[PDB]
This record gives sequence, structure tokens and C-alpha cells, in this order.
Amino acid sequence: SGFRKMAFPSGKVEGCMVQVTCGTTTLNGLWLDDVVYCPRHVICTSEDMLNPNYEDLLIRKSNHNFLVQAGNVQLRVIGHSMQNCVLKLKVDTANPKTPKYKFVRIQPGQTFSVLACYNGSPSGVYQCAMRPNFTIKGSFLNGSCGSVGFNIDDCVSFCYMHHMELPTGVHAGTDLEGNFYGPFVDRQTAQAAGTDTTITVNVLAWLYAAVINGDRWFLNTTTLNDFNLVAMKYNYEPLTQDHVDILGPLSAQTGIAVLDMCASLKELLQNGMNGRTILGSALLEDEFTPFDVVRQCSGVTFQ
Amino acid sequence: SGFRKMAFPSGKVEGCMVQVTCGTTTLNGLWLDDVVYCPRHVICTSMLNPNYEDLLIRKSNHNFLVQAGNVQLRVIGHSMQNCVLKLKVDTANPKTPKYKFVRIQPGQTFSVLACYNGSPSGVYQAMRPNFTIKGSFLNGSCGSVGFNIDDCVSFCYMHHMELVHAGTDLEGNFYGPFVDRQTAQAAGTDTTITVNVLAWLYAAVINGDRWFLNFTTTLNDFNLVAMKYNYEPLTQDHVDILGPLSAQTGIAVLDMCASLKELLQNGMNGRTILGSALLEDEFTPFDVVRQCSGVTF
Ligand SMILES: *C(=O)c1ncc(Br)cc1OCc1ccc(C)c([N+](=O)[O-])c1
Ligand SMILES: *C(=O)c1ncc(Br)cc1OCc1ccc(C)c([N+](=O)[O-])c1
Repeated sequence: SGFRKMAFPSGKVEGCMVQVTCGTTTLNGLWLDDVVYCPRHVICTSEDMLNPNYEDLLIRKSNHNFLVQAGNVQLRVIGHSMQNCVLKLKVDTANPKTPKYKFVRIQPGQTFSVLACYNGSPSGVYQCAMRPNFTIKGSFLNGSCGSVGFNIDDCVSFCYMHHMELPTGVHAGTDLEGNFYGPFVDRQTAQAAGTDTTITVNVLAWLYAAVINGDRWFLNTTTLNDFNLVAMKYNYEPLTQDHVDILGPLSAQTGIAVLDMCASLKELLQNGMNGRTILGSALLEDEFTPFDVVRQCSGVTFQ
Repeated sequence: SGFRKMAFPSGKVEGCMVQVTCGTTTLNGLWLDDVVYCPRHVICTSMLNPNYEDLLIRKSNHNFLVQAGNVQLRVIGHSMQNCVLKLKVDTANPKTPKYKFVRIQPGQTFSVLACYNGSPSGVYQAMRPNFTIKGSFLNGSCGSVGFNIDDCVSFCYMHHMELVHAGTDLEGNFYGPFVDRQTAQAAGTDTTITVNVLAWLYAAVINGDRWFLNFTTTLNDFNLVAMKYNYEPLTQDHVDILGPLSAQTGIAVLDMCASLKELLQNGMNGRTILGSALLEDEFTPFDVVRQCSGVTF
């Protein structure tokens, strides 16, 4: 019993963290096979971050300006290229600890674990959602750049690399091909993350988790259009039939129809929680996918 | 920027998890050097009232199947220490980290690697004042362990029972009044970890949330209110442990107690602090500094 924000076991990713140094700039890199991946702004000086011309900046750089550390052993860089916003440093040594892995670009509302890292060494692990506005709400300090986000299915699916801490304390970065999530660019100018919304299908998954664990008081019908008319008023993501189908297997195991749970949530939005808690939270939680809930509640393991 | 309930990196512990079977029962064990550690109720059948030394007498070494991955370990000795079984095996675990066994104190925090059938499921981050923990354990998780890291793993917890959750240190000594038998058992009234909530408010101020800043008070004055609200009383040791946070934020500990007293007596008014609509007590002062200063391992 119980329900917690659970992160994936992080061992397979710990063995892939390295420390990447270019000039005086030092951040984290990801060492898979004979390639190291890090944010391309590792080549930026103090003044260069304000308006970098990365192509011109990287032309001023040869292989020997890139110093890669893995624990103690230096790696020889024998090739460098830029792919979108990530630098790729080919090294002469395949990582012996390379897990089976894939590169993945997730969708708003999906979750993953971040291994927060400084100087190439793991500091901590926690779970995150890709917000609808393509930011993430995490714990990133200067130096955390290059930490990665991942899911595990024995195969590690890397989905996020950390690139930047914005004003308002929001966080942004790229997939592992270097394509930013959201409108952001790797330039130190003020950058607007637009209006966020609440991940509706996730809140519903979490109410199911609440029922599975004996937390039932909010159980109490409505329609998809009626619910969408309420949800839009409270800045909730609209609920599509696809989302109802993703909640199917929770509906089965819990014996509560998707539409009935929407009725319960509609009531919760219009009246708040009156000081009650759900799963020990005083707010409605939207960073659990339906997959997350079934995973935790059916004890899925990895190796 | 930002603040998250953050677990330790779990790699060194992952390498130590094995599956332990005795009869029909299978749960998790911890494999360090040539010794496997697991809850002694692995030997219990369908436990309403077990006599452990009598039940363990009917067991020989070959009655315990220990599997690390696809590899079967050979069991060459077995002994009971308090409520954990210690299975001696013929092979030292190659992946043994530098480690210690420690008994944490109520209010201290740690990470749990939830495990089933010897394989890692997930990691999350307090030992309640009433010696329970509020976790996520399904049937089969028993044997999963709690730990802090310093390159040294401080093993502090082993999971034994879903009542809420309860278990032992790594010498098999239960935290709290519990015993490993399937009778209904009462934990004490649970109370809020006052020094931790304060640490958390310091972290709030560090990240820009200051709306609750307000007045001052006295340790006895505050303690009188903490008592009313089921808070653990604040001692000078607590105040001293919050010292370094007081320096960074420039808010005196006793000034922070006054705001907390206001929050206790006024509620939160529908506002939030670090994204939570409740007061949060599962961050130690150590945790706040580790996260806010990026300590690594
Ligand atoms: C990011 O965490 C980071 N780590 C280490 C270094 Br040396 C530099 C880092 O980023 C600095 C930074 C600051 C602001 C902005 C907007 C960016 N960026 O252009 O993305 C980078
Ligand atoms: C605990 O999680 C567990 N895992 C696997 C098995 Br085969 C058995 C397990 O514990 C069952 C159990 C149930 C209730 C009680 C009170 C105890 N206990 O005596 O501690 C154990």
C-alpha cells in the first residue's frame, strides 16, 4: 500500500555520467558507446552566452579543447560535432558500462526521472513531468546542466538533457538529439514560458491511485463536454477519448467508469478540498501518468 | 532553483539486492561481503503467532535458495540476529560498496529502494516520531532497504511489515514497538517533525517564497503552541542544527518560529509554499543544505 512520487532506479545512468570541460566552462556529459553528449553552451564564455553564434564559436574549437573526465580517467576526444543544441564528442573508448538504451522525445504530460548531477557525479534522483508548456519543475543548480532525464522499460530511454534555469525558477532543456522542448533557445535572454495548464488525464490517474489505496471520500455523473467545459474554466487540459482509453485498465481494476471519475473531479474543482487530503496531498496532483500508477500499484520491476 | 523530495543515487544499493526463497515464501535480501540479510519471516508459512527459533530449527542451509540475477548462491551457514536472518554464502559480493549499518533517529530521513523478487522497482525519500514510515510497499517488498550515502552506504532500514509501514535496522532490531507477527498492532500518535518544517521554511525563503515571513517568540512560547498542534518540541540542539540556515537567509531561528506559529494558528489561507498546500516535515536541515548547495557522491 501507499503511493509516492517514485523515481526509476538510477544505477544504469550513474555509470554514464562524465565531466565535460571546454575552456573554463565545466558541466555534465552522458557517455554512451564512444560518444559523449552535453549541452553545446559548454563552449560559451562569460560574454558569449548573451548572444552566441555557436557555429562560429565551435569553429574556434579543436578536439584538444574538450577535456572529458570519467571518475579519474581522462578520455581522448578524437572528433566533435554539433547536432541542434547538443555537442557530440567522439572519444576513443566505448563506455564499458553502456546500458541498452534508446533516445526518445516525450510528449507533454509524460513523466521521467532526472538524475541531478554536478561535476559529472550523481547528487540525487527525483521524478518529473514535462509540463504542457514544455518546462519542468525540478531542482537544478548552476552546474546541473547536462544532467539527463530517463525512463527504464532493462532498456534506458533517455528523453531529456538539462540546459538552462530560467527566471521564475522554471527549467528547460532538450531531447538527446538537441532539439529543445518548447520555444526556448540556449541564449541568456529573458524567455517566456507561456501559460501552463494542469494535466487532466494525470489527475484522473492519481484519483484512481487514491481509490486503489483506500482514499475514497471524493467518490460521489457528468459528460465529456460538460467536464471539458468545467476543465477549461480551471485551466485543465481538455480530456480526449484517447485519454479515456488510457484510463481503461485503471477503470477495470478499480471498477469505476472513466466518466464517473470525471464527475468526481468536476465536483472537486468547483468546491476545493475543504481541508481534506487525498493521498496526503492538499492539492490535486498531475505528475502521475496512468502508466505510473499501474507500475507502482502492481510492483513492476527492472533489471 | 526549485525544491524536490530527492532520493540518493541508488546504484551502489542496486548491486546488493538478491532474491531469497524458503519454502513458498520469496522476498528480498541484502548481499554484502559473503552474508545475505533478509527478514526472518521468510521462514514463516501461512505467522499468526510464530515461534521463530523452533521454526528455524526445521531449516537447513539447502532450504534457502539465494539468487543474485541468474546466479544461484550456495548457502553454507544461517543464523538469526534479532528479527533478520543472516545467510552465509560461499561467494563475497563483488559489488560490495564501502558500507555501515546504523540506527537512525526519529525525524532523520533516508531513501528506500523498493524491490520485488530481488529486482529494483523504484527509489524515493522520514522515520516518523512514532517509528513508522509512510512509504509505498506492496506484498513482496519485504527485504527492501533504506539507506543514506556519504562513497559509503549507511544502511539504516529493512522493510518487514505493512500494518502504514514498519521494519528494522540491519541488526534486526525493530524501530518502534512492533514485532513480526500478524496481529493488529498500534503505532503511537504520530507527530510533526518541527525542526524539519523549519528547515523547509528556510528552503522556501532560499527559493523566493517569503510571503509567510512575519513578530518573534520564545522557545517556551513556541513550544506551547507546538504542543497544541501535535508538533515535536523544539530544543536548543534543534536550534543549533538550524544555525547554518539562519546565516544564509539572515532570519533568526526564533523569528522563523514566530512565522511557523502564525501559520499554525492561522492556517495557510489557500496559498502554497514550495508548491505544497501543507507544512512539510520530511526534509532535515542536512537535506536542505545538500539540495540547495549541490553536494554529490
Ligand atoms: C546550467 O546549469 C549550467 N551549468 C554549468 C554552466 Br558552466 C553553465 C550553465 O548554464 C549557464 C546558463 C545560464 C543561463 C542560460 C540562459 C543558459 N543557457 O543559455 O542556456 C546557460
Ligand atoms: C512483506 O512485504 C512480505 N513480503 C513477502 C512475503 Br512472502 C511476505 C511478506 O510479509 C507478509 C507479512 C504480512 C503481515 C505481517 C504482519 C508480516 N509480518 O509478520 O511482519 C508479514
